[PDB]
Amino acid sequence: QEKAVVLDEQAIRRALTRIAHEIIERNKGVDNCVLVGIKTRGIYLAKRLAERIEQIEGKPVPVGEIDITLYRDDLTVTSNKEPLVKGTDIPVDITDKKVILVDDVLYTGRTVRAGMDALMDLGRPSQIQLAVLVDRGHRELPIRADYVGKNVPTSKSERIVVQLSEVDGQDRVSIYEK
Ligand code: NA
Repeated sequence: QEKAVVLDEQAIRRALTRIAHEIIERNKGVDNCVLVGIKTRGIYLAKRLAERIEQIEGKPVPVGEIDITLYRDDLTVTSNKEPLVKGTDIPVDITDKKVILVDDVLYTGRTVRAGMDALMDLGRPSQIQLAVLVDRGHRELPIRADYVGKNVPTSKSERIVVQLSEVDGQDRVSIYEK
């Protein structure tokens, strides 16, 4: 191989179920919670989390979306990417609510920073928490996940690839060199 599998299909499901239980334990229930996915894959994970939480607790948790594209300022291969928020769609008011941002992979933190800015443009949440499927390290901003599916040690020359059915017809997270 040129890649290694760091979360297989069963492990992604197990991670999400653990995250769902952790959100319930931390918030003592889900009363005023709202899940907001970052980018297409984060939006799909948020919907999966909302489905699990509904199975556990029998209350529906609303799910919204923040659409973001990351750009480099140059022609090089820097992880230092600058986010642009392209759109939002959250179906409920977030003021005085507990918003849980959902990110597929936490790396630099720069996408999560943009997500937080976008939320504050829309309302005044009492809290913003962060759930991530993979934390690969190498923060460039002082950002930490509240809920982590799997910690995956990485170097900056490695890339994480996330496949989910809804987007690839398969669920898998892999790591490659280069
Ligand atoms: Na993504």
